[PDB]
Amino acid sequence: DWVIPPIKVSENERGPFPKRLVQIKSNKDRFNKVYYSITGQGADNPPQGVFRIEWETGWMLVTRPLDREEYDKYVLSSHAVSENGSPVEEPMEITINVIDQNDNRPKFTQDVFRGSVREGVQPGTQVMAVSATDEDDNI
Amino acid sequence: DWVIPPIKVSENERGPFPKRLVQIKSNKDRFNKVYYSITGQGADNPPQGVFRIEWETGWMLVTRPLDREEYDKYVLSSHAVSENGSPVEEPMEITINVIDQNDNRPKFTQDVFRGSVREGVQPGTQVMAVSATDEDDNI
Amino acid sequence: DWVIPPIKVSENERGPFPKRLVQIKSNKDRFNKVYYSITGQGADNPPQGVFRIEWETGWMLVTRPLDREEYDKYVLSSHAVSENGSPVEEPMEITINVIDQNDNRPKFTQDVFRGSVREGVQPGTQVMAVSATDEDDNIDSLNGVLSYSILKQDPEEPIPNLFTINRETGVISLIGTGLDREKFPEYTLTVQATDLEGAGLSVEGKAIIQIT
Amino acid sequence: DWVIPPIKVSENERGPFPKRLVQIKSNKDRFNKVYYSITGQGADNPPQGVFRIEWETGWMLVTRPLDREEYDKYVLSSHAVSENGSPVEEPMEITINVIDQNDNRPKFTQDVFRGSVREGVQPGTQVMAVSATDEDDNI
Ligand SMILES: *[C@@H]1O[C@H](CO)[C@@H](O)[C@H](O)[C@H]1NC(C)=O
Ligand SMILES: [Ca+2]
Ligand SMILES: [Ca+2]
Ligand SMILES: [Ca+2]
Ligand SMILES: [Ca+2]
Ligand SMILES: [Ca+2]
Ligand SMILES: [Ca+2]
Ligand SMILES: [Ca+2]
Ligand SMILES: [Ca+2]
Ligand SMILES: [Ca+2]
Ligand SMILES: [Ca+2]
Ligand SMILES: [Ca+2]
Ligand SMILES: [Ca+2]
Ligand SMILES: [Ca+2]
Repeated sequence: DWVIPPIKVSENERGPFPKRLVQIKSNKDRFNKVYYSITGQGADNPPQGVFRIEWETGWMLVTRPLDREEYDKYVLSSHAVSENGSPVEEPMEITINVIDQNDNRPKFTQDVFRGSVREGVQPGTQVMAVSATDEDDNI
Repeated sequence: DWVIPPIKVSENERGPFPKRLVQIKSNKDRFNKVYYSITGQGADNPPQGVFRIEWETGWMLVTRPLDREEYDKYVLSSHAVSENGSPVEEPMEITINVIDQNDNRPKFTQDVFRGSVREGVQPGTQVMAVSATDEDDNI
Repeated sequence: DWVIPPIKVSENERGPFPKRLVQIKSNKDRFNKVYYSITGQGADNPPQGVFRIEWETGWMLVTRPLDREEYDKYVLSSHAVSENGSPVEEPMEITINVIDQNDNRPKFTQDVFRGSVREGVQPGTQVMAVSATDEDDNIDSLNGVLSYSILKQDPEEPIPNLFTINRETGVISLIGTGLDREKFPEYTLTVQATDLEGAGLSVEGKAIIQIT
Repeated sequence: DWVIPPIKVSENERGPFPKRLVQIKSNKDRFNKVYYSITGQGADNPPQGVFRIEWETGWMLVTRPLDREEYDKYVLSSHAVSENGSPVEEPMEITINVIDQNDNRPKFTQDVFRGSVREGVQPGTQVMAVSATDEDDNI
């Protein structure tokens, strides 16, 4: 098909919530009223309620800020049933990628590293070695 | 939504190629001409060109034979833009499952197994053990 | 896709302008600031400036009143570029339909129609024929369907009801009896046509009949 | 969105003019006739008329040869209005990069450089220094 592109969203977003992401329409609506719903993790599954859709318009929204560090991606399934009660369209997969933001300070491997060398050695001699890390993206 | 079912395809298929799988239509075509394309592995990504779509009709095809043993499944993304140049429908995910066929002969674990037992033992005594495998489905 | 429905708009609308029609959003805005623009006739093309969009919110507006009689429909193309300067979404077609309103009075085909019949003929005889039109819709409304009638034949003598007219077709026929070229040879009657099957607005004509 | 890539164009191009660059389509044309226009420097703004579009097809063209040395890039805005007169699509930014060509001969910093050294000095001694430049790309 003519699918539907993944939706990039920034992390630690902040403004007035809601935020419309996109709008979907079933064209099989010539006949009855269609009811838009949606399912998955972040939807009806744990984290419940991060995203929700307007059963009558077909708008999708992000309800609150996010941290990629927690969950860096979501996959969702969208639906459309008739008032009479029958589904009209084979559901539709939906994806959201959470873009990294510099929210993380680095941290040393250990709290203290130790070393030793002999007094008479020559300049240009390797002594110790030290480590540390940052959790944000690095690729 | 009203999605679109996965498409089962046999392996080591053989007849006149092409082979139409399915046809997709954007209804938002009342306004301009719509251009159908499609993306992914097996599409524009490595294996490039196993499947291709007719920008103007919306037909999807398998261009050549396949071996599930190589790749047993594909996932694709479909698109539809206007002549002016704007996308009309959120893309659409597409799936194909490759059904197994008895193309594989089995093979012994080793090329030769060895064993030993004592001459005076009684009938009903376990001696060796032998192995071998087949790569086709077995589930 | 999940497209975007045509937008019905009334004609000869009137209130405080602007008027928000709808709001659009590109979701590819996680990355930079997106600039909303829009193109077409009624947009940047002649009639320029009937509709315009708020580059930063994504609202679409009608800036002034319209007459379907002039243009009954518009088609537009919407855009969204990044501050850096690159387009983000394949443009998007947009449609607006202008719903009719009874702003038009009808009008007779000619300014005067003429006719003739012989004095000795029998009641129930077809004489003339008259035309007229309304420019408003007449395929979903009555804003353009007329109903014909008569309201004054001169020479209100011998009697004053020598004829009638078919309300739907506008054809006239002899209804009474007493025609004489020798005494009264030429009648002049006034006709009218009306909006909504005789309900709306009306106008006049003049048909003149000579008697063979 | 699904934007539209920058358009690379060679410099001191030469053949039969015009030259179609690309074609754009508004899909919101199901309803009325759409009128394609375009604006900016090189468009309606000084240099006027280097590029122009066919109001009815949506083709973009370069009308004459160019020298990156003069202007090495252009940015343009595209439009689409209805016959009735209303815009349909939020405009669209357009970019063109002008690729360098060896059209420039170098030139010495000065027209004549002077120098001096003493007669008794040893081989391997630095005397003068000379400069010059080329205006074409060098990166
Ligand atoms: C009809 O036309 C004649 C000619 O002008 C006029 O004198 C007369 O008053 C009109 N009406 C009738 C009924 O004759
Ligand atoms: Ca974070
Ligand atoms: Ca981060
Ligand atoms: Ca960091
Ligand atoms: Ca095989
Ligand atoms: Ca097999
Ligand atoms: Ca086998
Ligand atoms: Ca009017
Ligand atoms: Ca009207
Ligand atoms: Ca009328
Ligand atoms: Ca007589
Ligand atoms: Ca040059
Ligand atoms: Ca050059
Ligand atoms: Ca040079």
